[PDB]
Amino acid sequence: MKYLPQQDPQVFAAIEQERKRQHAKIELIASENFVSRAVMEAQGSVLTNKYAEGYPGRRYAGGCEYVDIVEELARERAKQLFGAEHANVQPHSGAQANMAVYFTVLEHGDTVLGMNLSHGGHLTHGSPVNFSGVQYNFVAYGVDPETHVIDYDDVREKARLHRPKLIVAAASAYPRIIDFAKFREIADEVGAYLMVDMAHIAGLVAAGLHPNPVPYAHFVTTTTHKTLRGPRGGMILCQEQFAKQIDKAIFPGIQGGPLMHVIAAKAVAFGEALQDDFKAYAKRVVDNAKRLASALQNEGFTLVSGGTDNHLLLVDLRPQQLTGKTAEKVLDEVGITVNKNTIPYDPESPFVTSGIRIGTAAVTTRGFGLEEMDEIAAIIGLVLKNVGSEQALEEARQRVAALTD
Amino acid sequence: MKYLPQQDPQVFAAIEQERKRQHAKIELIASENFVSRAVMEAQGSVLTNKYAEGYPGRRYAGGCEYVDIVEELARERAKQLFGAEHANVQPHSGAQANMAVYFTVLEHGDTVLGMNLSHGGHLTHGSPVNFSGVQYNFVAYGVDPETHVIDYDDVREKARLHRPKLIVAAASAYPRIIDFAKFREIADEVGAYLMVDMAHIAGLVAAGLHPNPVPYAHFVTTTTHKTLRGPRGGMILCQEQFAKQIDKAIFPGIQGGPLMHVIAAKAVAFGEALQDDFKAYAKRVVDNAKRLASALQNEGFTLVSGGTDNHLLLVDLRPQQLTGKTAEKVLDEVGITVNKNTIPYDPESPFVTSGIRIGTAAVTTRGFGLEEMDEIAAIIGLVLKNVGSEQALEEARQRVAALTD
Repeated sequence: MKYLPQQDPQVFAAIEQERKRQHAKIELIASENFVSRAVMEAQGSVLTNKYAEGYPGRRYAGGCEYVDIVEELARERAKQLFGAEHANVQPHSGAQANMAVYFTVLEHGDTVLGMNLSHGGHLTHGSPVNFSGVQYNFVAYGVDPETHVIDYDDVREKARLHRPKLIVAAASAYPRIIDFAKFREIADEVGAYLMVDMAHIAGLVAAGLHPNPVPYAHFVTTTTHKTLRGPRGGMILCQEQFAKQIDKAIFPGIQGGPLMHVIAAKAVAFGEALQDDFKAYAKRVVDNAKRLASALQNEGFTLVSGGTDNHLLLVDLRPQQLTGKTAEKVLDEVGITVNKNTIPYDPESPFVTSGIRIGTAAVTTRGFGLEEMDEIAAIIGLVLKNVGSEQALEEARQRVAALTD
Repeated sequence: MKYLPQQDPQVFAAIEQERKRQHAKIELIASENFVSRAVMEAQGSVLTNKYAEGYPGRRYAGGCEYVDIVEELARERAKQLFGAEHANVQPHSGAQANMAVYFTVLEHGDTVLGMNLSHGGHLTHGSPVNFSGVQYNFVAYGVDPETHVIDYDDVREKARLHRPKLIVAAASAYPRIIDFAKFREIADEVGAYLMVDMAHIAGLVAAGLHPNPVPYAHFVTTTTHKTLRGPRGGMILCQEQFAKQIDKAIFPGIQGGPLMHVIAAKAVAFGEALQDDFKAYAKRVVDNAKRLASALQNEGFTLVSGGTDNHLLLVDLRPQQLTGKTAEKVLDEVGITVNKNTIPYDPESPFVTSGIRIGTAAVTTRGFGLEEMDEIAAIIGLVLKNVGSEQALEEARQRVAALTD
């Protein structure tokens, strides 16, 4: 940086703290990643200056020739990446991508079936304190109490009983592969649209390591910043038949001017995802998660669903008589970043929880491999088995420092 | 840029075209500006990597100590700038800032009174193709057919007849000062909340060149990217009594994770606005607009309301028997960027219009003054009085090039 240090010492000092934090800590938040310097440069571009309401070749203002090129690059690379008939790269966030799909096909008070929030569903899939649960009538399907795998007979029963206009598949804390074919079969039986929110698994889908929801879903929503390793924002993929309605839902429906600099960054991230090395990266993410899962089990930990098929795992801390809150706090003390997370059929409130959610996308980006996974599990074992020993926590602290150099 | 040129030639070439375009053209789009290199560096920072759902000191994830410092800097500088009791700097856009206020105080189908869209109101103030007009029952107040000034007796009559739960004051194309005191008096008479959307005039308010809505309004919404000359995004200001509800409306209500890098950029822009030279800049914006207005009138143009009190003006092209669409197209041919815009009581559709909207914020930022305003008006006169002469358009082209160097 050149101008920010002189213009704003306070903001610069805080950013530098954050930059150093990002390097020093072991980042295991499942939703996070590290973007390339190219992605950041696009975000730091003059494209922030341009109002571009509308769409490429169909804008409501002149002088968009070049931002049109950028947006089309993003849309076309997204279509190449996921095989979608249409892409909308304007959503400001995952929240707004989901909001726009709901705006497209639902009326106020319509019934929607989504994954139980305490079983892995996202806030935007029907939380009563979120617009989704306030605006629409959300019902929930659950996972099996033993296997923690989505109960597809429950999905079917809830759909047949409640008759939703829309079914939502996907999750913020589900460590197994989702059967989109089964979701579509149920959706077809009850005459419902199928929306798949692939935010967490989008990078894995792009690399062919998770089944692609695009052929089965009417609408696919995603964030660009999780496993897809792009800038912070949203995207909608859909069948050409809904293209016009989806575009109108984003604008003039729920947003105004798009963030053209973020859209530039989206294009860059999509370009990166198209490369062979991203596919190798994505395999290492899943390989690392499976290794981390096994290594944690070796340390005596119980995992929700007994392991993972993707980038994330959920530790059930009940055998250790710890809450997710206690675990998150003590790991923070040693330099490991996780989040407390509800487990299926959690006896604790979502503000306390019986679990921690862990993902490998971020550490994999930094070059961590199987040996590092073994060590991370060993450190977690050391900490959580010795929460009252400052000696153990200091050793953990040092071993964390050894991993991050 | 260092990494983007190598990683993504296509995106870089398009950004460079856009950068050069921004320098070559005379940018008169009233909603646009040019941000500082410091603002852009903040947007191009590693802060994009951080999930920070929640608020400073009250986050739903650890490791936010430093992004908390950044967000508090933004909130506190905003409070210093506008004298608000509370700030929320998380809105992704003006659209989302307005959305959150509506979410806070209204239920689906509630009556809201806003400015007639064809008289200057924004899309998010009740357009039937926008969430606002679909979700709530919007009624409209108008401007006087002769003076084009808000008819406050009409505001009062509509409020007394329709009994709105909320009154919205502010505009995307209103060139005169808005009387927030009168809006609040009407709001008090009918027992309605008052929301002021100051998006366009926010920088002028910050510099004391437009009356501050904060003392009169329950909620003030704004974008950060217009006269405030910041990054693209939104903000809500409100009385402490609504602070908790407003924060919950943004999250977990209508958004998810905030854009911490954009929030950093917001803080930087607010820091810049606090400086003495921003106040001098803002005065030049208004001085330039009044000069441009006078110079256009000298060229024989009719202006909506007979001039301007702010950064923007609206040309009524009916005397010249031109549509806004025709005017926008031909000015694009010579390197002047305007937008077609409906005039009050426009006989034309909003896709054709009888007007062009012009603002001075952008050209003022680049250092244009009164002499440049005179020349811009003269060029506009030359073009619009000679739409069929390629010779005149080429001369205009050259004179535009002379202004932008």
